Amino acid sequence: LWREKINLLNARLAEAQTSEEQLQSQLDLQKKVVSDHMQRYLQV
Amino acid sequence: LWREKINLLNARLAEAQTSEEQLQSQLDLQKKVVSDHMQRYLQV
Repeated sequence: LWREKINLLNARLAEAQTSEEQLQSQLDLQKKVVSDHMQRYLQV
Repeated sequence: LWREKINLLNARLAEAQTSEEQLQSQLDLQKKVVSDHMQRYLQV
């Protein structure tokens, strides 16, 4: 029963980690967009 | 013994939060460097 629980928790953990990675990529891209708007605010 | 455990884990939890906040402060310091270079670009 502990091994089946381990497998289920592994599945949940993998889902969480994939969400983490995708959110990380999105956060970095939004930082880049922030820099672009930042230079725009500079020019205007 | 569980009360002692609770006290030690309260002590440890504060330390982890402090390390988290220190890394957050480093992130904010990087953004502050960004803001200083910003303020340079405006002048020039």
